[PDB]
Amino acid sequence: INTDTLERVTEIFKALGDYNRIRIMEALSVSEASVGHISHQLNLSQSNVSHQLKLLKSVHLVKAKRQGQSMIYSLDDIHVATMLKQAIHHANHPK
Amino acid sequence: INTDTLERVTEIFKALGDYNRIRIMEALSVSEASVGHISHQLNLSQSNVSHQLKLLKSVHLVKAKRQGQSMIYSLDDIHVATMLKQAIHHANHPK
Ligand SMILES: [Cl-]
Ligand SMILES: [Cl-]
Ligand SMILES: [Cl-]
Ligand SMILES: [Cl-]
Ligand SMILES: [Zn+2]
Ligand SMILES: [Zn+2]
Repeated sequence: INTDTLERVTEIFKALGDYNRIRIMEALSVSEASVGHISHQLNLSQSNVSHQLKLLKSVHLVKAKRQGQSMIYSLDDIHVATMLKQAIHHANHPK
Repeated sequence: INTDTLERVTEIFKALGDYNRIRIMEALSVSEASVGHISHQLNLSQSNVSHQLKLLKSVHLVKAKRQGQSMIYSLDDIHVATMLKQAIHHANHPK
């Protein structure tokens, strides 16, 4: 399949090969949330979390939507949710 | 969720952040196959393909099964298949 495609896939997985980015993604899989709420959940700086989310948004793994007086991040779409959830499933069984 | 877990997840995604490993995985998503058959499909050395498959087997993304006089590699299980297919889906639509 296409080279522009299999390159976008590698930048997606590349982006996911980082422990705190995975922690951010897995939190978002529970609930969309603001940068402040995420940094509180994970005990990371708002500066650090914001930087990571823009990296993730760069490869279309997260998106950001104004809601009221907050900027709310979410997993981009159902593909991202399913991909992450299957990965965690696989990491948690034997063989 | 657990640190042994979210570390196994990062090594999975880490392992997938490589163009030829993705090409190998995507070929296997079409059909299980021997090292020779893969290296022919992809025009890569058998030495290179074998090295990559042992890396992938290390993080339980592929498995290897004797069948007749051949050693056949496959995607480990349905979780891996779904994860890869969702990633490629996501890479191929807009927004
Ligand atoms: Cl939500
Ligand atoms: Cl922005
Ligand atoms: Cl098959
Ligand atoms: Cl072996
Ligand atoms: Zn599995
Ligand atoms: Zn998608």
